[PDB]
Amino acid sequence: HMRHRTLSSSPALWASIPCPRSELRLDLVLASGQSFRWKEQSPAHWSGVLADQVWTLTQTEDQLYCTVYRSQVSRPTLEELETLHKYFQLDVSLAQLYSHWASVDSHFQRVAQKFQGVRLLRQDPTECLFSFICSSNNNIARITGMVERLCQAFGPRLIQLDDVTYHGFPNLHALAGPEAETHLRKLGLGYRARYVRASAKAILEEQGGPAWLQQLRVAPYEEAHKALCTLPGVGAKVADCICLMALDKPQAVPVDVHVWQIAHRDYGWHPSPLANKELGNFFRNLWGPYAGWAQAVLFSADL
Ligand SMILES: CC1(C)CC(NC(=O)c2csc3cncn23)C1
Ligand code: NI
Repeated sequence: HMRHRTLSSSPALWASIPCPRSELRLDLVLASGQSFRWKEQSPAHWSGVLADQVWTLTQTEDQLYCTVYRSQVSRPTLEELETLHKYFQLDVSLAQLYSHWASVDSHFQRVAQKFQGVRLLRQDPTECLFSFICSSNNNIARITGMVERLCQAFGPRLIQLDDVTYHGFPNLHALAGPEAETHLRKLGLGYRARYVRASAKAILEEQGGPAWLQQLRVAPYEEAHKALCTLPGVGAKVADCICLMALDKPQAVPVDVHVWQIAHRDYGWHPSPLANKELGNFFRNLWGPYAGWAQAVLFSADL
């Protein structure tokens, strides 16, 4: 009986954040393989869960409109609005980064002209870690399915809008239980079910809980990366995604075969674990300390 809001349907329940579409394009960020929890439930309107709350987001050329579902219905609070400002990292100027990258990279300049407003979300470490464990040998639509079924089966029910039931991301204890792997295989995760259960268990038992991920957020990149790579199902590529996307390491550059292809084809680059590391160093040396943000532009431009 509760329905997803549109800007038309519910004018009184939207706040706005001044946001040029050069600083953020929702449609190039929210289903571009960073977060797997946003869906365009009606045209130009993106709905998904942030913490214990559902949001719907839409934008004009100059304004980002948001509405939150929790309580009697009301507009987002200043605090809730600050959460969203932090999630999109809107303190950082994307126009200024784009021009700094273009100054040393003509390929980026060409490719970025049509793909403005591609920025990096600042994601919850737990959600990001388990989402990217599920991302091995996978595509966006299937990862999206696995994450949603995982949240339904293990996370707290938040609300229903139209036919969509929203759940919070599970805690580690929920993912670490004795039937968790078997249940996750029923939900279609395959071998990734093992890594989910075992990484939840590892963080709880060997690292002291989720405070450990917050510690990695403040630790230096190389230390964070090394620490993540001790987890089941987390190798260099996945660790770099998490570094970039959840641990505030903007220089982290995830290297897979697709980045090799681009580097070789579009940059003329020529040199395994060692060469993958060398390629990440190449892009840091070229673009600087926000190299992973630059790569996100190219990734989201290639989609
Ligand atoms: C396995 C996937 C479909 C999900 C993964 N996402 C990315 O690799 C990515 C999104 S933005 C960025 C910057 N560097 C890597 N990425 C591909
Ligand atoms: Ni060649």
